[PDB]
Amino acid sequence: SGFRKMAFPSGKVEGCMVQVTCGTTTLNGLWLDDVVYCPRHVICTSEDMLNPNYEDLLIRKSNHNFLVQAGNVQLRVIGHSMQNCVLKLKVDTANPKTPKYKFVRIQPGQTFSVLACYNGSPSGVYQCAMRPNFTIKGSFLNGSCGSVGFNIDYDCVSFCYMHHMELPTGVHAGTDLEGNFYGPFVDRQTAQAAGTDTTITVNVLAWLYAAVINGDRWFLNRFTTTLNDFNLVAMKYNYEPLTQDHVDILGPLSAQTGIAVLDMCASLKELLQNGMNGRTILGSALLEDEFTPFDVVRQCSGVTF
Amino acid sequence: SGFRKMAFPSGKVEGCMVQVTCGTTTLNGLWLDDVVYCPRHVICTSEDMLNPNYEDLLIRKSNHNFLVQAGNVQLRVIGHSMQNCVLKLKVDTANPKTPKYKFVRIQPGQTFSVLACYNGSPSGVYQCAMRPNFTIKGSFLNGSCGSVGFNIDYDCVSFCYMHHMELPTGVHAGTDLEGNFYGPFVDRQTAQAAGTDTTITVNVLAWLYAAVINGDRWFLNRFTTTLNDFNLVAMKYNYEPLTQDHVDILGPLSAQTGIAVLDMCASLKELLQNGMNGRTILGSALLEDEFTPFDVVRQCSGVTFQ
Ligand SMILES: *[C@@H](CC(=O)OCC)[C@H](C[C@@H]1CCNC1=O)NC(=O)[C@H](CC(C)C)NC(=O)[C@@H](NC(=O)OCc1ccccc1)[C@@H](C)OC(C)(C)C
Ligand SMILES: *[C@@H](CC(=O)OCC)[C@H](C[C@@H]1CCNC1=O)NC(=O)[C@H](CC(C)C)NC(=O)[C@@H](NC(=O)OCc1ccccc1)[C@@H](C)OC(C)(C)C
Repeated sequence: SGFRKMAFPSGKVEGCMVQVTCGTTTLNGLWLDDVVYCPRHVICTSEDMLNPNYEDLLIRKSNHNFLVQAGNVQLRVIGHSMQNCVLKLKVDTANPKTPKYKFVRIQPGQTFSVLACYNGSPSGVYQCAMRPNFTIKGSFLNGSCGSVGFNIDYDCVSFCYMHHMELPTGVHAGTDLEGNFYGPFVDRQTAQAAGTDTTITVNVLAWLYAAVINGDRWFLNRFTTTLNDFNLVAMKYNYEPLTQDHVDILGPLSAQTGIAVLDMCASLKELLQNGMNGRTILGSALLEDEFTPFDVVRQCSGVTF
Repeated sequence: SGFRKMAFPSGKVEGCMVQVTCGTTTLNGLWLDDVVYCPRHVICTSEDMLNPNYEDLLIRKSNHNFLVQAGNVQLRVIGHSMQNCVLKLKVDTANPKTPKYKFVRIQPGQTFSVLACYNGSPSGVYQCAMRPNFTIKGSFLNGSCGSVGFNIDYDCVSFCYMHHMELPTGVHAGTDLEGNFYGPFVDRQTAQAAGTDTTITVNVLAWLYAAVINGDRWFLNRFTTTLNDFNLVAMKYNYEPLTQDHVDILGPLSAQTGIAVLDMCASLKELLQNGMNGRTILGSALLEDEFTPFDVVRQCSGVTFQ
């Protein structure tokens, strides 16, 4: 038993991180097959990050203006191009450690593991969720751009995030590995802000199922609710609306526990209206919303990779 | 900016996980050079769970009673010995993925990453503190024993924990890699309970410093405290006493923020008296105590957001 915020094992992604240098700017790159992917703002000096013209900046660059370091082995760049906000560097050597992988674009509410890297060297791993406002509450300092987020669907690494920037409230924004931003952001240093966020209701409910599975049942009640009357209370507390597809996804957890989805909704409604009353759930004083239903199942059944 | 519970990258440890089987029992083992380390209760049967005599169980085994699988390759066991609560299986092949490593015994309050493993394969990685009562708040199921805890310093892996058991409140207990349990626990299924646990005060202070580094000062106040008066109040909230050594290890964080340690102690006293009143600190509505001063320095910026 026990329930922790748990990242995927990172070994397969560790073997893909490299250091990419253009001029005085150095950040991280992802080395897969014979291409290195990194944020396109690597071709910026500090003096053109306000309104960079990326087409023009790259037009003046040649393959030899890019230094890619994998360990203490340099990888010759033999071609370069942009795809959206990602720079793609073709190198002379296919990564022998390339895992089975795909690029996926995730939706708000979905979680992923982040391998935070500096100078091409992995420094730590943690879980994030893509917020409904398309930011993530990460932990990133200068030099972390190019760090990647990922999930493992047994043996296949699904890359879903590359890190680009930090916003004033200290939350983080980036792209998929095809260079498309999550959220209404741009890769320059003009004023931008995260929108108002909401709580991921289906994840809260999955976390309550995780709570039941771990022996905490004090928040369960014998009341019932319809889907509509719960959504009426939820939005009052700034919760994402609960859909039938959300109810359906919670099916396996409802089956394992014997607590119907609407009955867990009635418990969440009471938790929202009355609070925890000095009690805690799974060590938290807040209702946690960064576990997906599959996150709960993977952890509580000991799924491996 | 930001502040997260952060594990060490698990690849160097993933390369050492193997599966150990003795009879009907399978668990995880740690393969370093030509030795595999696993919990000794792999040799127990259903009749040996309350009062096993491990010496008498182990003398009845040959090398070939132990099957060690690394991937889909069986390693041949060529020697075995018992050291406290761990078994050491000598194998005929050195692990080519062995990192630089050390075995260390950690002190209460220190943290480490756990690689949860089943059948020799990794499931996930998470961060844990050794509680003052010598338990950890992990996530472990049947089959997880032999999973190891570790810290990584400049590509040297310091192994500090091997998992052995769960207690009835849901917390976990285990040994160092020399097989000596943390705390008063034994590898028997006789009734056992963790002692009354306490909050790791120096870690809570480190975390408040993290909050200030990341730009939040709302919880500070104009007061200070003596060390003795702080310890008298904080013990009433089941907080571990703060020592001068703890005050000293907080020196770097104090100097980066301009907040004397005893002044942060005054802030903690008031937070305990008042609670949060609907606010959070670094995203949490309770006082977090599983980040060491070292963890904060590792993860936070070297420049305070003033
Ligand atoms: C990664 C780049 C890198 O690693 O290069 C190393 C040489 C960083 C990651 C940031 C730095 C601090 N924490 C992070 O996660 N990326 C950047 O610095 C971004 C470069 C741009 C060219 C994309 N810049 C920012 O993240 C910037 N945010 C920003 O400008 O957003 C717009 C804005 C909003 C309000 C006011 C002005 C601008 C950061 C650095 O600026 C702050 C003030 C928002 C933190
Ligand atoms: C690893 C080996 C394994 O799976 O073997 C299965 C037969 C597990 C890890 C546990 C399983 C559940 N979560 C974990 O972390 N270790 C064990 O199963 C232990 C084997 C013993 C030979 C050491 N047993 C326990 O962990 C046991 N705890 C226990 O007996 O504590 C003593 C006790 C205290 C009060 C009352 C009775 C016993 C667990 C499995 O038993 C429960 C009922 C306490 C959970």
